[PDB]
Amino acid sequence: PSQVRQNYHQDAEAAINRQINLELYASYVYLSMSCYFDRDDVALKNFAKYFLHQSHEEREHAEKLMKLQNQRGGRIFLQDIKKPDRDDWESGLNAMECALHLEKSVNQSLLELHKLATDKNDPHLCDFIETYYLSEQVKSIKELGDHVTNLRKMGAPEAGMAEYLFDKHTLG
Amino acid sequence: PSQVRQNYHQDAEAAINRQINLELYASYVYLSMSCYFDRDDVALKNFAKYFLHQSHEEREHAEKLMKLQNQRGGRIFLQDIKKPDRDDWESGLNAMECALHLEKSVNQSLLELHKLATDKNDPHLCDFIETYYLSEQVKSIKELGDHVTNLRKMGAPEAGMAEYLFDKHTLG
Amino acid sequence: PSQVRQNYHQDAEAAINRQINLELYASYVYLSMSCYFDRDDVALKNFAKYFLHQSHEEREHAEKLMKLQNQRGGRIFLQDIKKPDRDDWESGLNAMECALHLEKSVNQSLLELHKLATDKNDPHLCDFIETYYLSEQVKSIKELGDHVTNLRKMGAPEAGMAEYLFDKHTLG
Amino acid sequence: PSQVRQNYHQDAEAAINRQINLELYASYVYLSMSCYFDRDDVALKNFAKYFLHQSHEEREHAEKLMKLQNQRGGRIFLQDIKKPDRDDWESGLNAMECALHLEKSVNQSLLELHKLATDKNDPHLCDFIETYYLSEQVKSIKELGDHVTNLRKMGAPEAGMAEYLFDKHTLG
Amino acid sequence: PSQVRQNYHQDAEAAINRQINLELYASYVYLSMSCYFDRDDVALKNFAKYFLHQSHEEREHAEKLMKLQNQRGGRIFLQDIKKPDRDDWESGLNAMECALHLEKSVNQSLLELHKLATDKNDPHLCDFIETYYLSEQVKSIKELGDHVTNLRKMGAPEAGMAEYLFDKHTLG
Amino acid sequence: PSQVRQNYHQDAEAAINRQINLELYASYVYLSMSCYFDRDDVALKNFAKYFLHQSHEEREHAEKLMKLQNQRGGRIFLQDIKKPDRDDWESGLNAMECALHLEKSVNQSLLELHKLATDKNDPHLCDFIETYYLSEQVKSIKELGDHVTNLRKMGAPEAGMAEYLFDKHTLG
Ligand code: NA
Ligand code: NA
Ligand code: NA
Ligand code: NA
Ligand code: NA
Ligand code: NA
Repeated sequence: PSQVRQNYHQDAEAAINRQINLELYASYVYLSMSCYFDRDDVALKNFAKYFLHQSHEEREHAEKLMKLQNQRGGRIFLQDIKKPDRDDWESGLNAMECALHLEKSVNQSLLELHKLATDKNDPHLCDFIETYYLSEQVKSIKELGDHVTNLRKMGAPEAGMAEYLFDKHTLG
Repeated sequence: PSQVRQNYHQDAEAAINRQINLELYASYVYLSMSCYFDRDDVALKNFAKYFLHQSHEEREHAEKLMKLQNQRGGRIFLQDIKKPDRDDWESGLNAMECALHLEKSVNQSLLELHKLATDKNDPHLCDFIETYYLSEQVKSIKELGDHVTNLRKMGAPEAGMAEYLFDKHTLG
Repeated sequence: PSQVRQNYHQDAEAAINRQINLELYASYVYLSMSCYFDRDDVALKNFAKYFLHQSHEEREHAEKLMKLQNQRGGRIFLQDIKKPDRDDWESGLNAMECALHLEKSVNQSLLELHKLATDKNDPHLCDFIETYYLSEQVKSIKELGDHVTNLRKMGAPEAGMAEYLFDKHTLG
Repeated sequence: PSQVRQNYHQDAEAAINRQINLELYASYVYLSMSCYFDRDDVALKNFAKYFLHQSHEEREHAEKLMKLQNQRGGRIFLQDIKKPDRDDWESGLNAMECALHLEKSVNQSLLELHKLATDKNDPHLCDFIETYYLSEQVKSIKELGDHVTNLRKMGAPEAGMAEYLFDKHTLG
Repeated sequence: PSQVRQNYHQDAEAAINRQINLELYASYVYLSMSCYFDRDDVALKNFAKYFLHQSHEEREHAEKLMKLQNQRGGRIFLQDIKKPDRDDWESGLNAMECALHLEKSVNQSLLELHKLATDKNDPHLCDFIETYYLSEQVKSIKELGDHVTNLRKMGAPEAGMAEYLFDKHTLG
Repeated sequence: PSQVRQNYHQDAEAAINRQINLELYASYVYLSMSCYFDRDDVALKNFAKYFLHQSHEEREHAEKLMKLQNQRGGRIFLQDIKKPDRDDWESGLNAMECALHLEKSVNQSLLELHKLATDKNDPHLCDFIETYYLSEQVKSIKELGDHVTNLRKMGAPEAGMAEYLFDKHTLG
């Protein structure tokens, strides 16, 4: 084992590698969404900026897990980053709804990771997940839920001004 | 076609999508290298920082191509980002040599993209590639070649102090 | 020939003179649009400001071509600047759509100029066009396409608040 | 009629449209002169700058008339901007003499516009012309007359140093 | 081949070496001219300063080509820098005329280099030449043409005050 | 003779012209060395910078002699600047050793020039040489000797880290 490794179960190391991939995947999904909103036929710059920021955030999340993996003496094993499920994200509302789904999926994975950490009596990993991931996820989910709610209430996407004005006032 | 599209051949659009993937792939390779140097049994923080910066740069390169694709009215089609060929990059020198190979490969792809742009009489794309990609690549290749040279001359990796001191003095 | 003239084909000189006229024409079209939005019965001040700025930009484009013509030892031959096709531009959306058409037309002329420059092996002129004109055009076309998209989505011009709010939020 | 229109005779509206065209024409003439002085075989940069500034000033004059037309509820009708009478302006002195002629012509048109405004009992228009146009014209005419005088006295254009030194000392 | 070399034809490498020599030669010619104007029997300090600056600029041009050669993995091969054709440059006008000839000659060489780069499908080199050399040359040629024009118009060199005053007002 | 010439022997004027050429030659040699260290397979940036600075210094030395020649009413006669003896300078140590040889050669020439000045009872020239050249040379020779010593002691060039570390610590 790594000279630093202590109380770091192989199952945790594997789960962290999986989580890294998921974070990178989420980054890629958000990048896809950002690019969609930059299309000339979509042209919602603040949706684009929002999702680009999310993409960058997810990359940071992945990098922080990579740092954790090395800190604990695990070994990072990267996997392909799968392309997002869609190229065309349909609408600001649909993208926000998909983002919410993605964030909940990531959260579910983090909760499973936390359960694993607890099961393996790895409090450092538990704490790491709780501290840096779970609160962030809850905040993200709430924010996306709020965005979805607002867009839906505003009549998006059928109401043409809804996404535009949400783009300006909420995302701008 | 997109309302903005003008003089943008489908072959160029496809080539740009391929280049986006290659840039994202290069980003991922450099991320892999960065993580390797952050291993406790490698522990070259400035190599890690160097490659992380390269990873971020490659992502920026990809994002700029995505912006180009949308600016020209092409449509971004993302593909899986393949995992890097290696998890273990062996040494600072070997990583720099692999980086040089990667950069030359990316450069070759950009040169092919430029040839395509010239062939399709797409001077905007030609100019974009020349302006933002080809000079950057040449600079990157030269810098990596310089690093490789220096590491080799210093006796890396067999000479234990070579990578350490290169990490401090060239990359620090 | 002019003492400075070198590698500057008469066909290029002529094409540049034509481009100057086209830029001045575009300036005039945008001035027409600006004035339209300043009508009391239209009263979209930020559309007016947008198009006035475009008018000024096009004049700058023309002046830069005039500077090029003299720099290369060609001789500027001015022609009448034709009045714009319309006095009444109908709506913010219609003006933006017409602007997009105009910009694409100007771009097409620049692409033809670039082809001529390449054909005459005039790399200075090629570079000048690429550097100062083609990227600007692509950006302009994309921006107008984005504006058109947004106005259309917002329901312009039938939806009374669309142009108003676009005027405030996008153009203000 | 326009909801704002009050005491604005159709003849005034027409005269203003004519004046707009004349100002734009004057702008174009001065642009032509500026370009001439930027020729490598003329190369009087401060003459070029002087006339370019005049061109910009005339454009501003036209824009201010357009603003007036809209303020009064008239409708701007643009016409072709005729090319200047000359491509080659011969000399700094000849250009200044032609500028003086042009300015006097513009002044004459403004005086006719003022007479029309007085005839139609349009004191706002009278005041506008007096305030923003007639004093400017007199100043411009005097300045050009002064320049012509000085250039003539200096021996322009036959005395080779005259235009050069006038360019440096009066226009620089 | 050099580890960095990619898409860099030997003919380009040779042409770059030739261009380096030509730039160094031009530097030397301008140094010769500068020294001439510093003679007590010529004593035009701003002509001297002008040409000295040009000499330094040409050296920078040569150094930038040397940097390019190394960046692309070519090898610099220096040749003798031939002495200038003249020790005595006769007059400010004659020097400016000779400078114009030299600049056009350098430009012609750069155009040939660009043609070679295009022929060898070396867009990096093409871009480098266009970006850093061809626009600079056109500007230089125009500036020298302007100087020649002005000196000729002022009556140089027979008119004793022409060079003196040009030295003060244009070059000072 | 020149109106300023006083106590300036033709032999001194000739010797100064020879010295100018030698300084320009030394400049060129150092430029050659600088370029060598910028090769990707050498890649010692601070050696490159060191020699480039020396090249610039030698050019300044030449220019100062040119100024002297004109100040004394001699006439500068330039000669070809011969290419350096080598394209490949082998190593940092070998370049420093060659630089030392070159500097000693230049010093020897300056000493001969001083002897000539003393022989011709030209104290201004003697003083000029002593003041601006001889102390500089001694300093340069000592500095290069120190560099050679250090590189030799460090085990250059066989000891791979020697040039690297000297580049960083002494030249950086
Ligand atoms: Na995340
Ligand atoms: Na890249
Ligand atoms: Na334009
Ligand atoms: Na006017
Ligand atoms: Na040059
Ligand atoms: Na020296």
